Amino acid sequence: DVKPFFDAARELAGGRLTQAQVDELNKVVNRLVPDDVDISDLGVDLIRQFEGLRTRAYQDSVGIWTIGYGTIRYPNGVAVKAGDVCTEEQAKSYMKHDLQKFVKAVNKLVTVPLKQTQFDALVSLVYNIGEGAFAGSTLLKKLNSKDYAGAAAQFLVWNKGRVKGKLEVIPGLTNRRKKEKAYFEQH
Amino acid sequence: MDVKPFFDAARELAGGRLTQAQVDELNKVVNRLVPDDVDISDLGVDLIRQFEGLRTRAYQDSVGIWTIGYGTIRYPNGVAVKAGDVCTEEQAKSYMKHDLQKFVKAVNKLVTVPLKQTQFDALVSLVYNIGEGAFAGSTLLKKLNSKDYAGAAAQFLVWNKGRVKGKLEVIPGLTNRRKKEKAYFEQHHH
Amino acid sequence: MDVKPFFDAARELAGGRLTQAQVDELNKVVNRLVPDDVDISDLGVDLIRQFEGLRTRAYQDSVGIWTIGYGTIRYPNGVAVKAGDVCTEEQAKSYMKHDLQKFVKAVNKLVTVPLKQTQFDALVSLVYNIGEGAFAGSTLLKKLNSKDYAGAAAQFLVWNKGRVKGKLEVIPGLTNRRKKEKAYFEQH
Amino acid sequence: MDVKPFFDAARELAGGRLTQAQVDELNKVVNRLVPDDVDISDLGVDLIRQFEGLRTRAYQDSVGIWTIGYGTIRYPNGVAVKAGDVCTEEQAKSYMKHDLQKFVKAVNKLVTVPLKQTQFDALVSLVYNIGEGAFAGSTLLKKLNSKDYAGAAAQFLVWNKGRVKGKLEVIPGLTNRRKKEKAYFEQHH
Repeated sequence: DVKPFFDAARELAGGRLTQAQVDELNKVVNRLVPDDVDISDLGVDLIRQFEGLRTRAYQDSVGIWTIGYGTIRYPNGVAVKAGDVCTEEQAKSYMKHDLQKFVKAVNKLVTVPLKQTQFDALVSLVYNIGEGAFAGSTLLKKLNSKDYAGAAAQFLVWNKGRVKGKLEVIPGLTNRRKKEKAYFEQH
Repeated sequence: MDVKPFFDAARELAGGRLTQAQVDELNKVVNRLVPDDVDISDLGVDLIRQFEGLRTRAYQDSVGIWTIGYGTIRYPNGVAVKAGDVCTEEQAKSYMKHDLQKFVKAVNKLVTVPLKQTQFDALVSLVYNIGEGAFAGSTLLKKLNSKDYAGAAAQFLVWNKGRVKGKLEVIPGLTNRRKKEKAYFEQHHH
Repeated sequence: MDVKPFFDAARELAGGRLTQAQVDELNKVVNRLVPDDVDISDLGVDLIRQFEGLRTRAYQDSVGIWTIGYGTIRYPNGVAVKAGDVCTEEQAKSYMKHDLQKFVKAVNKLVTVPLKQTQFDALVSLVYNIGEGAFAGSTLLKKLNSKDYAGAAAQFLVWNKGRVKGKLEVIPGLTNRRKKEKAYFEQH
Repeated sequence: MDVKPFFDAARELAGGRLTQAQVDELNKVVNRLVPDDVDISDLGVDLIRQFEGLRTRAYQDSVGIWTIGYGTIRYPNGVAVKAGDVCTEEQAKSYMKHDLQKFVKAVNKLVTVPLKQTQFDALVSLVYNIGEGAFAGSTLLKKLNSKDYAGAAAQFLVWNKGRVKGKLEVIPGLTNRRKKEKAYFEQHH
């Protein structure tokens, strides 16, 4: 029931809403679901499958204590330390919390509307390439246009990573972008 | 105004609370809902009218153009003042308010910082007296859009010259006009 | 208007996030930084004066009360009008502007939706003529406070009646007045 | 706290300046925006530590709950203490400091007058022992928020009772603890 919201908005606007203002309100109503637009548990499943589950805390390559699916700090802010243990279900919940920076980034940077499956796939990509890369990205140019084609094709462009100091195609990244692109394309 | 009912309604849609991003989104739409352009007030028309002679019968000004009221040449419906026309004071106020819309539009476009109504009215009075090009090139507008409101106020007083024969000079009464407009502009209350 | 720099600065002061109570506090203070000011316009006063006679010396109205100007029975200083009083038209207009302040307040209070200045003007005229009590209970006001501005405009014309020997009937002139007020309410 | 961007943003909204009344209402919002934020000091933790023995091996308390350190039953990461757990004195201090964070928050939220660090530390020691609810409804807090510091100090001494055979009775151990907390609260120089 958006009638109270629309009436409260009429007050702010002077009594009536223009057609453009109705369109801007309608965009806001989509963001007013409880806790805002978030990655779904299926989107978390999409992401976890590309990583290893560790039930015991361990030190990553740069020395940082890590648990679960790459978690270094628990939802309450406390750092993972030696001797920590987690279940699969805890590891999923920790990863969901670690994705919140990237959920927020997709919501902010994407100005056109999105289906939940498009959103989940975009969170997977941005988790893996970073906020800055996504923000500066030709993909975000084409997507902010309701072009769910040049954006979905731009997934496959992000299959490079560093080997011996240069970028080269990483087979695992090629597979992951194909799965993400297929997710973003679901009906 | 307080947007409380807007946020209350949004809060209930969002399950009892708003996240920081939801608050930011609501603030963007508030910006786009709240009307942003403004008109000169009747107290602003009085500020300008004060210094003008009122004519209730149409007359020819120095270049032959039929005029009525407080310098009106064309009515709101676009019809030129003609010989034999008559007006009341109330009509003359209404005609000059329409005459002023040129300068209301210019102050709205050219000023990029928020204005109180009293500030807006005093600027329209100045622009009416000096015109859009002088205003737009002014140090007044530069200091104002830089949020130096008090610096902008002081610049009212430099616009006290008018043409006499082939030159400009400080006019008897123009300093006093600018002073009154500066005082209006710097009102702290009501 | 633009509240984003205010909320950005408030968020950073609060430690990087705002609670629900803090958001509501910020909204409350913005309304004190930019408060709404609503008064009858000069044309709205004219709209009402249209219908009244100017009296430059006090007379008794139909119920015996001494009146002067455009219907003034108490001066801005609180003194009641009395026999022998005289006034200029400028004084009369000043008294009448003060007379309408009570109704500027009442329209602002009973109406909970925004109003264009022309809408506000026409409503003060109506409420001055019919009184707050009739206004409060009116179908007009319920539609208006529902943001049904078109519906409220058409309700003007039902207020063309008054009391003769103890019940309602149409008063000559009130139909024309309500028609003029409706037009006024509906300008663009 | 740097309130200048907030005032400057408020000035902008208001047409370039603030009236005296607007400054006064903006200052009230600032009070609501800035957290009281005091933390217990290391010396305050020592005050609370001293009432308990350090236990380096997990043990079951008097109601069966596995416990370690200075009365810790749940680690900072949220994991319950379990049988076989061991800790160092430094870890046990850490767990205590996390255990106190709920009560640090409560003292900050409930006290609305300025507090010396030593005053704050002693209040956290009391509230940890008596709980947030008892402190919230106390005469101590009402005298304290009235700027009656000396009266609040005296109110420490009335919190020396605990349950004995189902009713409240004075417990000398609590009397001695309240005396030390009051002495700590009244420090200066």
